[PDB]
Amino acid sequence: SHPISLKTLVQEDDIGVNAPIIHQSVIARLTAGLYPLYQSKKIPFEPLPETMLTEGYSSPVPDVLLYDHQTEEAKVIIEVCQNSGLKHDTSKIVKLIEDNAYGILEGFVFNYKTQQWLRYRLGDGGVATNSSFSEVLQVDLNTFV
Amino acid sequence: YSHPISLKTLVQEDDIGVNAPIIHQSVIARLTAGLYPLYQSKKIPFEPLPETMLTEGYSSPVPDVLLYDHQTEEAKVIIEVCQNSGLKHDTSKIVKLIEDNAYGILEGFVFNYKTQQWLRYRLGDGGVATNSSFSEVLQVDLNTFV
Ligand code: NA
Repeated sequence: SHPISLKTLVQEDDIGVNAPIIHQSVIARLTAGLYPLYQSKKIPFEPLPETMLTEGYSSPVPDVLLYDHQTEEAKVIIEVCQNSGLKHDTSKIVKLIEDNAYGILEGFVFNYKTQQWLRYRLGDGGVATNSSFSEVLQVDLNTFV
Repeated sequence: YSHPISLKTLVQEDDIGVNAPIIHQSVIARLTAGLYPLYQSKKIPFEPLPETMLTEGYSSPVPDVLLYDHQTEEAKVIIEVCQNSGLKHDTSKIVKLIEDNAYGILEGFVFNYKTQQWLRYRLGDGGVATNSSFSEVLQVDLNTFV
C-alpha cells in the first residue's frame, strides 16, 4: 500500500508549498496503477501523464490520459485539481468532451484534498456526476490513489 | 510485464518524425510505472515522480522523472528522456544540476529513446558521465523498465 496516504500528505501541508508534490504524486499513482492493466491487455489504451492532445500552442494537456495508439486519440482523461476548484475544472473537461475534437469519451476530475471525484460521459447533456468509475476502462479509479 | 509496443517499434514507426510527444511521455509512464511498486513495497525509499519541480517557482528545473525523499524533501535521483537533438543539452543539464546546485541529487541519468542508450552521472565524478543504466542509489537497473 501507499507509503504515505493522500490524507496524510494533505494534513502535513500546512503552508501549502507541498501542493505540486502531492499533485504529481497523484499523477504517479494513477499512471502506475493503470499501467499493469495495459501491459496485461486488460485495457487497450496506454496511460500517459501530462500529454499534449495536439501540437497547438493552446493544446490541452490532461494530467493523465488513456491513449488509443491505433486511432491517435485520447479516450479517457483525468484532471487532478491543484490550487483550483473541483467544479470549475469539471466545467472545463465537459467542454473538451462535448466539442468532439479529440475523441474523448469520458473525463474525471479529482480533488486530492477531499479525495472527491466528478465524472463526465460524452452524451450526458453536459451534466457531471459524483463517480470515480470508468465505464470505458471498467475500473474504479479511486482504487489507485 | 512486457510492453505492448516496444520503444524500438514506436521509433521505427515514426519515420515521419512527428510522434515524439507520445513516445517521450510513454517512456516517462514506463519508468514511473516500473519503479512505483518498488516504492510501494519499501524496496526503495524514494517516490518516483514524473515532471516534478525540484524547488520553488517557474525558475525550478523539472526533470522528466525523479526519485523523491519525502523525509529530506529532495530528489535523490533524476532521469531525463531525450532524442538525439536533446542529448548534449540533457547531459550538460544533469551534471550542472548535480554539481553546480544544492538540490541533494546523488545521481542523474539521460535516456535517449531513439538509440535506447543510457548515460549516468554521479555526484563527485568530476563532470564525467558514463554509459550506465544502473542506479547505485536504488540498486536497480533502470533499463529493465523501458
Ligand atoms: Na525530456
